[PDB]
Amino acid sequence: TAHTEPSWADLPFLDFTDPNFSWDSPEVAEAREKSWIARTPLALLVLRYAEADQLARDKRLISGFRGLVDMVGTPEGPVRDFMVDFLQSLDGADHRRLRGLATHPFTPRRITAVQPFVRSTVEQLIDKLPQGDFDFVQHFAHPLPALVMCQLLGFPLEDYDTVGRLSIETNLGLALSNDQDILVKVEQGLGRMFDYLVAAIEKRKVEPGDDLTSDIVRAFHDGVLDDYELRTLVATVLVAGYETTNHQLALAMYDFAQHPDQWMKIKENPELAPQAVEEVLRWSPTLPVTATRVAAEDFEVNGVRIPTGTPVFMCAHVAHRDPRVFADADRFDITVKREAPSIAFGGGPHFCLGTALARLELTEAVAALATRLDPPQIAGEITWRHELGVAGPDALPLRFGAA
Ligand code: HEM
Repeated sequence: TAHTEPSWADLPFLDFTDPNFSWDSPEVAEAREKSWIARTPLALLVLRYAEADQLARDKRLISGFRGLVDMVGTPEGPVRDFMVDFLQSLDGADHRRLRGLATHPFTPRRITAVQPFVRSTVEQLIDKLPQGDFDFVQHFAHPLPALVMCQLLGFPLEDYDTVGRLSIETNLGLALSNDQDILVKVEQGLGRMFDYLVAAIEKRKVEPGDDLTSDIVRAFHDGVLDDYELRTLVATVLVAGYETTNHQLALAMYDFAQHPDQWMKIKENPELAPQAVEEVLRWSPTLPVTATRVAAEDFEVNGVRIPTGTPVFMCAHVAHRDPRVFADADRFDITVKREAPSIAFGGGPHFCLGTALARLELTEAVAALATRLDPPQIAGEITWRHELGVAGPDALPLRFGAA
């Protein structure tokens, strides 16, 4: 009988954990043309838009995070605890219960309500921008999502830098490991983050506000979740809301620095902003791989059998360059009215909780920056994030206008 899965015989191979690998290489394009799904050593990789969108919702595929933790063999400890218990690792009743307590402030209706704050914050950040060369992350891409999360979670607004610094230094992008050197840094960062969070939580336990930390504390007083679930959930929302938005904002500037004519088009027509943001999400999603799933049962799709326990990764970046769906897919173009959205936010039960908030922050940022400033220009060497997950500039030296 068969030595390998018969339906896997023709699947193109890709190794995204290879120093020379690029999502935009011709070999990746060839793979997507040959097959809707590629084989990697440890996981199947979905490359075409239709299947990536559909399978992220497929109930036969649950969260693969716990599978990955066992795959990398993280030892028993605080880092493993967080990685196996946090929202993205859960499914069924536990997931819907915990996600449910964090949903309210992120619903489209409630995002409308925070819009005035976002616009005012963007305006203020632009008012005090430096006038020569400067780090865009330091002066805009970091402050904006840090302040927004502080506002939503009930943290003092002057704590925005500390909160941002705390999120970065958890090094959660490096947590999928069994190396002790890395795991020391991750644990130390998580501990310091929990120090701030527990202090905020204990304060809301006695004097609650209308913020999300206060909301979750009330659920804790109603016995819906325990103390550990409480702090883990707050930590989850904070980290997931900060780094992604930060890097995506920095990628937006990078995209327009490479294509400044399109910046002038938004200045000419501010109405282009939402479409422009969606193009940034299509062209350069901060999470090239969005949904990390695992087969919960044996099933078949397009004649390819996916047995129980198969890790399945949704490759948003490659799916965004699918010419079956997007016209002139490998060209950055904000002017094209597109039928299909980006799938930068994944899908299914785990679909990004702050999707509407993310689009708001990006749209408000882009619209105001383009209306008030000249096109961005790269002003020095960029420091890129070299990790699995969040991608984009950690530091972006630039100037708005040649003079
Ligand atoms: C401040 C705004 C944001 C907030 C509050 C937020 C929050 C969250 C949370 C709590 C989760 C876990 C959901 C779950 O497991 O049930 C999540 C997942 C996710 N987020 Fe975000 N996020 C934000 C911005 C972004 C941005 C800018 C991107 C990239 C474009 C992004 C991409 C994703 C993806 C791809 C997932 C996984 C979805 C899946 O597995 O199907 N998020 N987010």
